[PDB]
Amino acid sequence: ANPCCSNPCQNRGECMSTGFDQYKCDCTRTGFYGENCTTPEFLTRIKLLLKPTPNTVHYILTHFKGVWNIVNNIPFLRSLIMKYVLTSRSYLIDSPPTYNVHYGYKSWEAFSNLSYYTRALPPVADDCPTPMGVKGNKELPDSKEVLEKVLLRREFIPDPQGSNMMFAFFAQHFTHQFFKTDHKRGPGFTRGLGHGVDLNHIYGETLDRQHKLRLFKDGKLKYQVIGGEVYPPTVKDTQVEMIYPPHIPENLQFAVGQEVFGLVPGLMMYATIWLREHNRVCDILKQEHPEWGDEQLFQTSRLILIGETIKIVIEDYVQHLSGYHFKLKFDPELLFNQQFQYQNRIASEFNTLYHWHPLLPDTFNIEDQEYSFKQFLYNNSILLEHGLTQFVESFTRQIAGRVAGGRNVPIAVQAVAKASIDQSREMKYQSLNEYRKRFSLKPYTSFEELTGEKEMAAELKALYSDIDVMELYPALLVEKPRPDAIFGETMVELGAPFSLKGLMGNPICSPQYWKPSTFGGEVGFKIINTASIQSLICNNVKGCPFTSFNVQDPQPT
Amino acid sequence: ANPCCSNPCQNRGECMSTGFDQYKCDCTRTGFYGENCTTPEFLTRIKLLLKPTPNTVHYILTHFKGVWNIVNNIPFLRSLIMKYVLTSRSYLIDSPPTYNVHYGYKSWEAFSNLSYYTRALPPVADDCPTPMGVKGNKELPDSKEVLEKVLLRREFIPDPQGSNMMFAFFAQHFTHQFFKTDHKRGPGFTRGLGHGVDLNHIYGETLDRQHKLRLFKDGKLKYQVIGGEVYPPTVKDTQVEMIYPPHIPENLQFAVGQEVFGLVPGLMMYATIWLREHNRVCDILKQEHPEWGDEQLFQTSRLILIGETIKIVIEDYVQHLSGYHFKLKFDPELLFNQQFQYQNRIASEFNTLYHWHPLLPDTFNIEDQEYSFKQFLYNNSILLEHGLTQFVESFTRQIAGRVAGGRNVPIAVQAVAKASIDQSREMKYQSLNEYRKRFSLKPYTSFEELTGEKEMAAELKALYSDIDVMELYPALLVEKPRPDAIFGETMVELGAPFSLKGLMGNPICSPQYWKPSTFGGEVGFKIINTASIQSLICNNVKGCPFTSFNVQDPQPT
Ligand code: HEM
Ligand code: HEM
Ligand SMILES: *[C@@H]1O[C@H](CO)[C@@H](O[C@@H]2O[C@H](CO)[C@@H](O[C@@H]3O[C@H](CO)[C@@H](O)[C@H](O)[C@H]3NC(C)=O)[C@H](O)[C@H]2NC(C)=O)[C@H](O)[C@H]1NC(C)=O
Ligand SMILES: *[C@@H]1O[C@H](CO)[C@@H](O[C@@H]2O[C@H](CO)[C@@H](O[C@@H]3O[C@H](CO)[C@@H](O)[C@H](O)[C@H]3NC(C)=O)[C@H](O)[C@H]2NC(C)=O)[C@H](O)[C@H]1NC(C)=O
Ligand SMILES: CCCCCCNC(=O)Oc1cccc(-c2ccc([C@H](C)C(=O)O)cc2F)c1
Ligand SMILES: CCCCCCNC(=O)Oc1cccc(-c2ccc([C@H](C)C(=O)O)cc2F)c1
Ligand SMILES: CCCCCCCCO[C@@H]1O[C@H](CO)[C@@H](O)[C@H](O)[C@H]1O
Ligand SMILES: CCCCCCCCO[C@@H]1O[C@H](CO)[C@@H](O)[C@H](O)[C@H]1O
Ligand SMILES: CCCCCCCCO[C@@H]1O[C@H](CO)[C@@H](O)[C@H](O)[C@H]1O
Ligand SMILES: CCCCCCCCO[C@@H]1O[C@H](CO)[C@@H](O)[C@H](O)[C@H]1O
Ligand SMILES: *[C@@H]1O[C@H](CO)[C@@H](O)[C@H](O)[C@H]1NC(C)=O
Ligand SMILES: *[C@@H]1O[C@H](CO)[C@@H](O)[C@H](O)[C@H]1NC(C)=O
Ligand SMILES: *[C@@H]1O[C@H](CO)[C@@H](O)[C@H](O)[C@H]1NC(C)=O
Ligand SMILES: *[C@@H]1O[C@H](CO)[C@@H](O)[C@H](O)[C@H]1NC(C)=O
Repeated sequence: ANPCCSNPCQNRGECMSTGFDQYKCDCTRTGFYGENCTTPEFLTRIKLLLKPTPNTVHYILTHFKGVWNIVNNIPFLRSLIMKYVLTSRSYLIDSPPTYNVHYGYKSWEAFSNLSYYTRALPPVADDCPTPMGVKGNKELPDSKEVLEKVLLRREFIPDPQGSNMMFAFFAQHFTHQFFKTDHKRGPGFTRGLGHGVDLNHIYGETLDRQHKLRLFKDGKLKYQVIGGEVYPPTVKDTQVEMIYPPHIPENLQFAVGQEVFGLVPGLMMYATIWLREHNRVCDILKQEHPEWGDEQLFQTSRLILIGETIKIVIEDYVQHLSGYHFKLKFDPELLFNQQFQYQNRIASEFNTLYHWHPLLPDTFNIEDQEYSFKQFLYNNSILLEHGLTQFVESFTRQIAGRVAGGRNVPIAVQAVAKASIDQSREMKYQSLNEYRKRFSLKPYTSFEELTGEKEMAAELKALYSDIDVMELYPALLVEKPRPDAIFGETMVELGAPFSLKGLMGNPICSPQYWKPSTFGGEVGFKIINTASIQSLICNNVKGCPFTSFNVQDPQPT
Repeated sequence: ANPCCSNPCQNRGECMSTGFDQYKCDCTRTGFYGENCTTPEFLTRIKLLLKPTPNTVHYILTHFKGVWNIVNNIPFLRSLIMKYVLTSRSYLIDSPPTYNVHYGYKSWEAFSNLSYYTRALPPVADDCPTPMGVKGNKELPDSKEVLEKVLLRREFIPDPQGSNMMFAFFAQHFTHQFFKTDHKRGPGFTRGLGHGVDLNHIYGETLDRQHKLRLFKDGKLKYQVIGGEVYPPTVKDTQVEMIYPPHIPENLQFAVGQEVFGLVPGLMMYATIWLREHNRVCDILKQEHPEWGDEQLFQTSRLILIGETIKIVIEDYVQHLSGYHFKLKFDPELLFNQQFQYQNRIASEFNTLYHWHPLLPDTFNIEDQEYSFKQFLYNNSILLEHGLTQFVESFTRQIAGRVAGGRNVPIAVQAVAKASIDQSREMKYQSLNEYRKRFSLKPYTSFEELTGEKEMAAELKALYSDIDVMELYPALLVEKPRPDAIFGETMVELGAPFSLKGLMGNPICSPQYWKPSTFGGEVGFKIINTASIQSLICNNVKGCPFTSFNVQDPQPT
């Protein structure tokens, strides 16, 4: 019924009904005009003929290694390119945020209510004739059929880029501070009201939980030492709520910032490393500032650990998954002469695309054990039996699974994958091709073009009939990968804007925060600017073991 | 003990202790270097020799009327000047925000906890030898003595600029949506978590209160009609909490967005006008959009009323109090090619400086009655007896009191003025002269320079001894006024940055919001861009009475 159901407006123009059977497009600042915003302005058709495709740019960034080696050693050149990456990627994100699961038009409720995930594309209106708007059938294909035909793992497919379990569990640990769905309200809602990198997964979402986790001596978090090594405190000693099944011994009920981190030992490994790092930084600050009290030591260490996190995420984590020869840079100063909003709201679609469960292996291999999912889940005694050193040695050399390319969701978490499809529909997501247009990509014109193969393409065509009705989440996991890559085009071109905006939109990146005194002086500032995944593991894990996000990297002798 | 107690760092450099008896200043991006950040960079001393004083600029803006008449009719010139006003005023405000009453250093707690008012200058540390830091006595002068000697009204002093009760009650109504101190927590805390112009004073701070105030037909707010005219609903009909003394008849217990608006009929007059305006806009939108439901009509009318408010505040309200011949402009488009953060956090000092109780008259005169404070307070039957038309006619011609110039706080609210001094001390405010330096003003070198007279100056010198120990709040009210003006220098030069930043920092001013479709099309957009205090009263008060913020303005025949 809604005349905007067909999504007639292009190029980020906005649709508005103007009667029961009529619409108008608002083409303001789109670069286009005309009824559906498709006639380019003169300056726009020039930029269009000059702009290279994402696959062209990706080819360039992943070849000519010798030229990038030159560029990487010319600081002004490296800065210039990183600046463009930041600004061109951030422009794709609405900031201040706009739509959410209940509001397909801008409203004060959608702007001000922080309990919602925001939305990059508005939901399909309730009174539309079909799920995607006007295209398709009265119903989308059975989600269990989609799952089983093109999503479920047969044989484990490894990641050609070499991503390991250090990478997989870093992904899970990092993202779980800002993907925290509020299930009491629904899939369109979040419990992470900080909407970004605030490290609430280490410190607690609320003040009360934080104070239970703190020692109130020297800025430190509470801890215990077992077999000479430092671990989180227990729930019995702190009274912090954690999710643990009934049979776990009290001594194994570790209490950390995020209540669900007892779920797997891989999460608890990173929780332990960052706990140790917080207390390490406290001791360094206390040496510089014998005059400081506990509160300032705590707050300043937290700011430093936020900086470390963003530094590592950009220069090690995103660096690895990008596959680029260009050396990415964490440098807030790059945006001080640019237009940029230091704020962020977590988008629902960002959460959806980050469901990388194909990363998970068939078994978790530590030392000479091959733990099944049943044995690994909620078993912190595995963590104590082997210790972190052994964990790092094993996870560094265990390959993760490929995310794009299809048929690699492990059957142990199939219910989560089915839920991803279902809840996506529940939240009235627009189609894959609408999302592609939203992020300046060419719509796919067939399923074979989407997957780059024949067999899954044929399954999908039988289930969906029209490529314009294909859904976002299953498309991301069956998409044709880039050459020898873990992801396809749609994953990179949607994820990068959310990512970079999320990272640089943090207040510590703003001019009034980004200065030595914020972090306790040059010593604290330097901890941020020299941080790396290797130095994080080196400083806080016994023996300073070698690590990396890539199984292919040789350990030196 | 804290080596930063003397506030050694100048020019917005930040002080940090580096041991028990040593400090370092961080001069990053200040324009200065050296130990206390006082050696200007080459580009800085040039700008310094060229910059005109605030009193010089104010003279220019309030003379040469004939030249401004020319400038005002050259749109590109008017735009150019208004743009500079916005950017140069906004630069004075830390955004993202920094300090608060508990944090004299940057911290994630001060950034993320929206229950605090933010702070333009950090609090004096707890372990400082004196209240102001190092200067002064062990104690500040008795606040009751300060109050009685230089603050309390003897004879009513009228405002030379002609501000009337329409102006006074607009000030109280408008500001009370973002000055809402949380007394359960303390003077450094707020209940207005929107931190700006969200119109929570009409719609309610929470979703629950909002839904009790809504009709859920046509986007409208609940209402009743008495003697042919529209008034807010009752608490009995809505169950909305309001503050009312025990004896008020249920039929006179009007329920509006802000719970304290039953306090005076002047507040309830504006609450009634804006209630009528919301429902007026609903009917206009429903005519354009017969296909829209109640929720979209409600949300869109709210966005339109936010725009109207900012438009009126800038072009009528601030225009009047400024005294400028230059015609101020509400135009978000002026900032689209500038660096600007679309966000705002309400500062404690902004709240403090806006305590304009000298505005209040000795009696409130409506028709031929002269109501005392005792008779006026909580008496909504005064509102019904006379009606809004009569209220507008009387308040338009009743002069408000002068704010600067001293001795004009009415004795009916002296306890509020004493509390302002006390709570200011409680919140460990730095001195007047520190605040002046913070906003690029020359410190006063004597009390006579501050007041521009001899008698109050001598009282203050006996109470305070040193001008460097003079406090911010009493200084604002005794300060030498500009010629024939309601305020002194410190009030304008502190208030304008908070104001303009607060107004333009609203998300409806951002590029993705500021477009016709956000407001239901060109008809809704036009309601914002042609709004004025006269058209607000004309459209919603019976007979369309003449109004203005100035008693001096002639009504046409
Ligand atoms: C270690 C094994 C893992 C298991 C058993 C697991 C299982 C689950 C389950 C059951 C959920 C849904 C829980 C709920 O109802 O809220 C979930 C959510 C999620 N998982 Fe996994 N997961 C694992 C690892 C990972 C990894 C490696 C990633 C990659 C980033 C990941 C990303 C996510 C995301 C983004 C969510 C959504 C979280 C939210 O919205 O709150 N998980 N996982
Ligand atoms: C109509 C007569 C007025 C009365 C009886 C009055 C009385 C009061 C009182 C008693 C308070 C403190 C209440 C509390 O404990 O929170 C207060 C606060 C305040 N008043 Fe007035 N006032 C009046 C008008 C005005 C006017 C014209 C202004 C000018 C803007 C104004 C500005 C303020 C401000 C800014 C506050 C602080 C509010 C807060 O922090 O929550 N008031 N007023
Ligand atoms: C952000 O948006 C959320 C979604 O609209 C709001 O959550 C809704 O709050 C309603 C009350 O404010 C809840 O309804 C109430 O439920 C209780 C118990 O179930 C009843 O006693 C109430 O009568 C009932 N009222 C109504 C009108 O339904 C909703 O259940 C709840 N919705 C969801 C999906 O959780 C948030 O409150 C809002 N947050 C903020 C900060 O405004
Ligand atoms: C923003 O900052 C506020 C000031 O720090 C926080 O308010 C404080 O919350 C404490 C609990 O989180 C309150 O203390 C508790 O009071 C109750 C009852 O009085 C006791 O049961 C608790 O044991 C006690 N705990 C402690 C550690 O004191 C403080 O009274 C309260 N302070 C003030 C001034 O109100 C806000 O919680 C915080 N808001 C957010 C969103 O984090
Ligand atoms: C709220 C903070 C969120 C930050 C999440 C960081 N991103 C992340 O962890 O995973 C993701 C998820 C999806 C895409 C990306 C990503 C891929 C490529 C690039 C290169 C540099 C490019 O721009 O071309 C940048 C990216 F960011 C990262
Ligand atoms: C959160 C939103 C707050 C907005 C409050 C609006 N300001 C207000 O109502 O009162 C105030 C309070 C104090 C000063 C001013 C003010 C004075 C002069 C000027 C001119 C234009 C100049 O720049 O030179 C601008 C101003 F803003 C307004
Ligand atoms: C080749 C020199 C480095 C260029 C870095 C570009 C990084 C990402 O640039 C991206 O390119 C895409 C396709 O052009 C666009 O769709 C995105 O808007 C743009 O951000
Ligand atoms: C002149 C600058 C170098 C251009 C490099 C060739 C353009 C990129 O070649 C790319 O190859 C990919 C292989 O999977 C294809 O998927 C893309 O469609 C294609 O654009
Ligand atoms: C005279 C032409 C119009 C100029 C408008 C200036 C409006 C306010 O400009 C103010 O001037 C003050 C003194 O120079 C400075 O201290 C403030 O930073 C600046 O914002
Ligand atoms: C050359 C441009 C015109 C300059 C106008 C004269 C400078 C402003 O003259 C001002 O007069 C005020 C009167 O109260 C004084 O308080 C100020 O100190 C003074 O600067
Ligand atoms: C706009 O889109 C509609 C279908 O949604 C189409 O019928 C019409 O031709 C388009 N208008 C123009 C000018 O292309
Ligand atoms: C947990 O791991 C230990 C070995 O560390 C093993 O003995 C035990 O059976 C495991 N528990 C479960 C429930 O798998
Ligand atoms: C810095 O200020 C201190 C007093 O706080 C003063 O003693 C010192 O001389 C100043 N330093 C310089 C270089 O002016
Ligand atoms: C309220 O006003 C009415 C006149 O409108 C008057 O009769 C009454 O006495 C007033 N009440 C108080 C408590 O002053």
